[PDB]
Amino acid sequence: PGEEEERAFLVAREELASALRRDSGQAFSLEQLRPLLASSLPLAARYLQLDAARLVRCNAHGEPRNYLNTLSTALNILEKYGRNLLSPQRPRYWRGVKFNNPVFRSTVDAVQGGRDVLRLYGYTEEQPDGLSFPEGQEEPDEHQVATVTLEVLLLRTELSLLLQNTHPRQQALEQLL
Repeated sequence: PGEEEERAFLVAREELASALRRDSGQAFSLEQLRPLLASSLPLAARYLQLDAARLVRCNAHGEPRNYLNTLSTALNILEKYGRNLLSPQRPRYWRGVKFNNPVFRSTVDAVQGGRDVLRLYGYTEEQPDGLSFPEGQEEPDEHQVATVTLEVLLLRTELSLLLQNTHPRQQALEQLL
């Protein structure tokens, strides 16, 4: 894995995290994602906040066409939590997540590790039925939220590519499953 690929990787990570801070609702192209998506960098080197290998491995129950979809659905909702925390107007209720919610039950809690991703955003205080930002913390940490959101987006993107039979490393990745 070369010097140029490693440098491109980090430049992309910083550029896209900055873009998410600047305008958290914008869509990103595959071209923008390329330096993070078609690189020869190992998994442990590409995901620095999420343990992406564990998120997949722990949920690798039954048929990949199904569990990759289940993970994608959870990641979509987790990516909206991060984009909303970065938005010039955060939704009301942004400070807390309630587990007793029908969408939450069928999405984020349909995968092992879903709640821990919310913790990485800053929802670190345990509550009777959910998680919240601690009272002493006034605002989200934009750098932390943006890097987590980008990794959630990237992993959703890779899983979507595998489901579309179009991942740059589709064959090697399918053998692993």
